[PDB]
Amino acid sequence: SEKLRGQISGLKRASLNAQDGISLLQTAEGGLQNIQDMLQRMRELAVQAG
Amino acid sequence: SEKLRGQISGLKRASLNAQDGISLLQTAEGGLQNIQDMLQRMRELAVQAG
Repeated sequence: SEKLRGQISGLKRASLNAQDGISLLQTAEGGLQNIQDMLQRMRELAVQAG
Repeated sequence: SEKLRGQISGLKRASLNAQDGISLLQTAEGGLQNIQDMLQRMRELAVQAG
């Protein structure tokens, strides 16, 4: 019984830590998408001049 | 008759002594249960950090 109860508590904790991890990657993805947006405008502006 | 009465008195004394002994073990068991209860919250808060 004690072994099972301890395992269950650990499983809750890891389960919460999963989403705790995922949020950071989502934020980084958003920032990189903004940078990607700017780069293509700079490229088109580059090909215009010439 | 003397031997039998002496033995009967001894039997009554032992009968009381048994329960007198059992109470102490019950108390110790309760205390150990409380300690075991605390240690599991310690384990859960341990897996929290990390």
